Amino acid sequence: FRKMAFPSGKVEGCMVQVTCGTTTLNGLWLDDVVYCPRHVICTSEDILNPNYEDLLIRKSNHNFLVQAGNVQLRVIGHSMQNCVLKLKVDTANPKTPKYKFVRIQPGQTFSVLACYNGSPSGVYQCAMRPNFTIKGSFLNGSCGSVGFNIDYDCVSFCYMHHMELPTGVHAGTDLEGNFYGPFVDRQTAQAAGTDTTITVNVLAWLYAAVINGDRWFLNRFTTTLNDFNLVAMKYNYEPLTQDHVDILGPLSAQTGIAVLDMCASLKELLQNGMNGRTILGSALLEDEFTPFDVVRQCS
Amino acid sequence: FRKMAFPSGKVEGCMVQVTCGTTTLNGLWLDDVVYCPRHVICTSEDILNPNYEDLLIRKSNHNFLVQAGNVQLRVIGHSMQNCVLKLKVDTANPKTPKYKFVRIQPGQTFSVLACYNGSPSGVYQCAMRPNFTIKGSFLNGSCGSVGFNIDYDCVSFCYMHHMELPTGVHAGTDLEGNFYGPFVDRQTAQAAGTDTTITVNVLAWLYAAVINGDRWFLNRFTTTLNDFNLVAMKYNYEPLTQDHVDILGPLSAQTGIAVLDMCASLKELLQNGMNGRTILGSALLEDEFTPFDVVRQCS
Ligand SMILES: COc1cccc2[nH]c(C(=O)N[C@@H](CC(C)C)C(=O)N[C@@H](C[C@@H]3CCNC3=O)C(=O)COP(=O)(O)O)cc12
Ligand SMILES: COc1cccc2[nH]c(C(=O)N[C@@H](CC(C)C)C(=O)N[C@@H](C[C@@H]3CCNC3=O)C(=O)COP(=O)(O)O)cc12
Repeated sequence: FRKMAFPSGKVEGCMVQVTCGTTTLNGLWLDDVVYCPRHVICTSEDILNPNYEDLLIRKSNHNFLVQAGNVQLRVIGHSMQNCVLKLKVDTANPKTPKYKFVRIQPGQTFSVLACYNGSPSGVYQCAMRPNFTIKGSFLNGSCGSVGFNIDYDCVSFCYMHHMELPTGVHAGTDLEGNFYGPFVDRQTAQAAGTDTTITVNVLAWLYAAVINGDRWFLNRFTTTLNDFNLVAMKYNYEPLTQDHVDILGPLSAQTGIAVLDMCASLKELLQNGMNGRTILGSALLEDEFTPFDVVRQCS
Repeated sequence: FRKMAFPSGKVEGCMVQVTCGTTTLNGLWLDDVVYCPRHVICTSEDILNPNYEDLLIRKSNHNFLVQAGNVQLRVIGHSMQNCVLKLKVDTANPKTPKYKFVRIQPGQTFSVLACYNGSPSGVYQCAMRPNFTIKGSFLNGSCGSVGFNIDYDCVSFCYMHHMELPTGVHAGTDLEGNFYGPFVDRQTAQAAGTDTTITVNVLAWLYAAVINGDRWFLNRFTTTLNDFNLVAMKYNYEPLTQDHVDILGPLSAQTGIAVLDMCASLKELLQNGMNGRTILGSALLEDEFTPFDVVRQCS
């Protein structure tokens, strides 16, 4: 049981390279539109406090150079939706999969296709933390890389990458240009709210540990939902809802461990620690696996 | 720092399914040849102790159903190479990338595209252990899934999946059909050799830490290679090779820390312990990042 990303071929066929002036980043080419972060129009001066509608009315179609591999697409239009620039081109991408723009909830996961200069570099799995950051791996030139899920040949795009906080975590927008969290596309050191642990995902990952024949953390005891949430909130874990309990049903049915039983296990793990032992190789409680993540891998 | 797979699109376009009787597994379609595990020709009463040579003589080209999606590709030739079947087909795969077949060393990492009935399911990075096993995530129907590295648009295929040992780790061959490690393609419980820690990768991980300003573990001593290797084996660490010293070159030059000085630093860490202090946020030493992996995620 490992962190597993969706195959990235369908998104790879859409990554292009967008240049305005002296700056370059990645864009997403679907049908005849290219989507990219709008601060690609900005200069070193502008970046500190950009008045984007002002900067954009002064740009022309010919100020944008879009490259798909070695061929250049001609831009025939440009508009701005929140933080994303939409560049119309005179060519439809034949590799455009069935797709949808969606806004992810905190706790949900997606695959990130890291790109540099319109070339895909790597793929890995991330979760939207409760404080609307993600713990990614991105360098200079990765802006415009997207996050996505795949559901029966439909690619749901949910993330476009914009910045790296001083603490080394990452921030970005949905494909409608709206940031996840309180961040802004201006060149400033920004801080996020206090992060908390995704409780439903820790539980799913304990269930995963048992599906793979590991059980040392189990115990005989049980807890009520409310009493687990009291201890949980004490340790900066998100609350567990009855919806979460329902979602975990399959995992409980498969292993024969009721949810509130597994909660009693996690409570004791929080109150006492791991005592040097490890779960699925990890020395810390993992919270970047959704219950759907677990079932899809184990079956 | 994240475990990061290569983008999987060039390999996705090469995945097909190969059916003999009622057993279906995955195959790899490059130019006009399909590669797959030979035990696809086995019946459930044959897998215990197959006579592959005798089994193959009774097979004809029309006993083999090769499908890209639900589209059939006609088999026009067949032959066996160690444990892989090679099926010549009547169509050259137009999505064939520039490619190589290569045999990796323990410690090297690679990306696995987990496939079922010729359809990609997921992608993740594995390291080849010193006992020639990989810590995979595979279900029934996964045999013939391949592992690969991509360097400058050329795909180097290094693994084809065959087996899950009773301990839950996995085993397979290179693309010429030679098993990694002492295993055989028969339906029997086989045991891996005792595993050890991949020393070259731990050192890579120490260089990563230094690059990020975490360097308390650096010391004023050096060692000879042989002296380090003798000590390393007493701690269940792999001995260093001359090639290992060579692939630490870039990290050594970038940090100004000589390889044998970093060995002396690691050697003190083995004799004395971490004393509660951490490295890159952790109390255990990571051994599944290669020196190329570190260079990739730092630059
Ligand atoms: C003084 O201000 C600061 C103080 C302290 C911390 C700070 N952090 C940022 C920031 O992150 N700024 C965004 C651009 C703003 C305008 C939204 C950025 O730099 N994004 C990168 C991806 C980043 C690059 C490194 N790792 C990534 O993930 C692009 O890809 C585009 O820029 P490039 O063309 O590649 O250089 C500003 C800042
Ligand atoms: C009774 O003997 C045993 C005792 C104890 C442990 C044992 N383990 C194996 C084994 O692994 N046997 C190979 C068959 C070959 C080696 C002849 C196999 O089962 N390979 C799977 C991949 C596996 C499936 C689950 N997770 C994977 O990685 C395929 O994909 C092909 O088989 P399928 O037709 O797809 O089911 C036999 C065995």
